[PDB]
Amino acid sequence: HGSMETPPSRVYGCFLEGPENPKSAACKAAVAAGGTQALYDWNGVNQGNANGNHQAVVPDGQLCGAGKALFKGLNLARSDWPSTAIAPDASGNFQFVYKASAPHATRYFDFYITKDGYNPEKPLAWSDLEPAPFCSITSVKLENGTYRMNCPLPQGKTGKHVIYNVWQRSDSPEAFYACIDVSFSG
Ligand SMILES: [Cl-]
Repeated sequence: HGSMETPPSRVYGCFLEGPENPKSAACKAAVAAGGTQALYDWNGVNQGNANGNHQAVVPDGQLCGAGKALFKGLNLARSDWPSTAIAPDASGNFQFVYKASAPHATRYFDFYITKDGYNPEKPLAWSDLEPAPFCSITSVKLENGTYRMNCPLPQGKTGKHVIYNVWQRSDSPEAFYACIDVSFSG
């Protein structure tokens, strides 16, 4: 269990607004569509039997909710999901921070990115992501309840995008999924 905290993932950002009084238009709409229970369970956007095959278990149009009815409100095809403007530091990497509320032996954290031109009014599909991840982390250390992971960012990517993070356990077939709304500078 967990989700991305740096930058905040889509589900965790809405939880942090306060499920009883969402502020952003998108988080209000998510609560209207699927209830507060999705936000209370922000750390549980999983598929139990992924086993490294995520397209088997996460349908197109439902990536951010991982194909789960509980999380359908995360799938709204809106341009206003709150985003974080990101850039690498002077090392050339960006430091992701994952809040690991139930730490587990890890096979990988994979990071996918939306294709150039992706229109957020289109429901998010796997084919809207480049087929190969831009960053694949196979070794993580638990530090203060988190994984701090250094990734290069996708080169030449501009504007508002979705990073789709996949955490595959190595001790279980279960995986966790975090859409992360970001923007890249020119
Ligand atoms: Cl720096």
